[PDB]
Amino acid sequence: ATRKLNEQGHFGPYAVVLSPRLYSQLHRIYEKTGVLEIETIRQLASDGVYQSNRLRGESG
Amino acid sequence: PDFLGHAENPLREEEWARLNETVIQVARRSLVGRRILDIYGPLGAGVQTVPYDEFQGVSPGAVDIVGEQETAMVFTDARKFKTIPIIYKDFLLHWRDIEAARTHNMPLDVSAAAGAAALCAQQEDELIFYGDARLGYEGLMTANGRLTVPLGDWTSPGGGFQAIVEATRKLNEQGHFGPYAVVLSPRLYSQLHRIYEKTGVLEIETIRQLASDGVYQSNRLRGESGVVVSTGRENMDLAVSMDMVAAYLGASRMNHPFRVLEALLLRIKHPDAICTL
Amino acid sequence: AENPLREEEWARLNETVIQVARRSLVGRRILDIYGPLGAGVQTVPYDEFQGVSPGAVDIVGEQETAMVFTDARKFKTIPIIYKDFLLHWRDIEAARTHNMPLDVSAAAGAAALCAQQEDELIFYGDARLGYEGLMTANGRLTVPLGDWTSPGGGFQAIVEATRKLNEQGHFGPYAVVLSPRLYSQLHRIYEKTGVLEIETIRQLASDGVYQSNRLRGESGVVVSTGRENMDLAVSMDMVAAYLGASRMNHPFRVLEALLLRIKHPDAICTL
Repeated sequence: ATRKLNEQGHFGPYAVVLSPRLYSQLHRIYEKTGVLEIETIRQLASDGVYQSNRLRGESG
Repeated sequence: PDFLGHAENPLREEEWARLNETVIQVARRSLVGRRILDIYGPLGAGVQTVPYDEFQGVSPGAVDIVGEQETAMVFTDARKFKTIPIIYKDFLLHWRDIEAARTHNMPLDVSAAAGAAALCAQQEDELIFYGDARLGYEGLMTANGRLTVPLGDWTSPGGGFQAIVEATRKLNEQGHFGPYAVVLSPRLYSQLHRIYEKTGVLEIETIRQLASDGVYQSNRLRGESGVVVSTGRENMDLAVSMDMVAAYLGASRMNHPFRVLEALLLRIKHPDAICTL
Repeated sequence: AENPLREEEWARLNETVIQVARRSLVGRRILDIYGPLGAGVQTVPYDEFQGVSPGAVDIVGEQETAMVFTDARKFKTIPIIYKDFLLHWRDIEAARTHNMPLDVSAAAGAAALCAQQEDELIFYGDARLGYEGLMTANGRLTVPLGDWTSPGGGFQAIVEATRKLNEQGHFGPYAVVLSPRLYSQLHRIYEKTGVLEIETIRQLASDGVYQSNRLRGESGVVVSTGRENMDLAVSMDMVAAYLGASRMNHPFRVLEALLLRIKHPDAICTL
């Protein structure tokens, strides 16, 4: 998604909104070493990764 | 010209302060109900009755260019007020112990105070989580419209997540979603607290991220059950008339028995935000 | 037949005893004490337990349920624990003129022995005299601490101990005391991701996980740190006193007067 934004010449500090199912289940803590997968996504986004229960099941 | 008699309060000021501090702190330690819920502020001793609003409403808001929806949400027939009970225990303190704590060995012992207040809070949490038919009250695991969902999948390495997932799905089906909070029985909670789910870390971390208001433990619940609720107001409440406090009943044979008071009543203003086994 | 030391040396001796005490006492970091009652008292009141009275009457007005009180009133005698050492008059004179350390190694040894005896007393009552031992108490809620030396080890036992405490309606901020063998070997750093197993146990307990080399090889306990559950009646804190000169050599004795009164023996788990 970030490379598709950048290809379109539209970048910056991104933000992410995920459905609660994923935003909970995404805590697959083991990426490889010690850091939460959601934490590394947040490092990639740099303006938070929020959840909103109003979204559908598998969307973000 | 001494301790004997049926006089008023025997305890001095600082002793009263220590008694009150002990009951308050052991209450704060032992209360799990008053964390998942939220309380209508202390009304006072006098207030014996509080309103008990009717039931659910499937009426949502609406947005139009010019406000004409009329957004009705009206109670229909009555209001069926209810009354606030009381819960208490005993403080059988010896007179010789009080006498010793004046001119002699003086660590005034109030262990019975902490024990009695712990029992009182346990009974109160039993009240919230289970109504008693004698007073005709409603309990979270015995209300009407609990939106039941089977569990039938624990004792497996990872057969606990999908139960709360299904509970959340059913709770959102009624158009009632928000910050969920879960309360579980002791053995169920410990079993949930087991080793990695084979897809990350301990299951309770994922469950706590999914709930967003914590997973709590209650010994007072039955063996193999638990609930998930919507923590906001406009859905549930805990009307408090007066918080835990120790008061002097009377004079026993020669001792002094006390009693700890607190008047609480749960109000399920919206019995849609309850889910169980 | 006199009084040997002046203020400075007395203060140094007392400070050394206090330092070795506060270093070696493990019990004082898990139990809170009943205020120092003075040397006068020798007896204290005792527990209240199995007060099975729901008190959950929950009726407008009030019912007449049973009040909670001591199950059977009785008393216990506060022991005295002491260690004796010796000093030489020539040593004092030398420390007064030639050099000025005033060697107090004997005092440190005495304080260490006294503290070890005290901790053994707390973790094991004296069977001959007859007291209550944390690993020999009645109503101990034993839980099998076995099947360790495994990836998922002490966690599976601590969670079971906590659920047994909570089932008994007795919870709060727990504390854990483990034998040194385990408290070292428990550092099986890999739970799954990055956090010490002892660190996650400490997160579960929330009032420390201490070790005490006085325990046996494969034993450990978990308790509820609050008062009104466990207590430590103190009559006087560890202090050094003078036994009177004999043959010009000055003896000395370090004293402590402690007794634990387990009010609510429901906060116990063992092997």
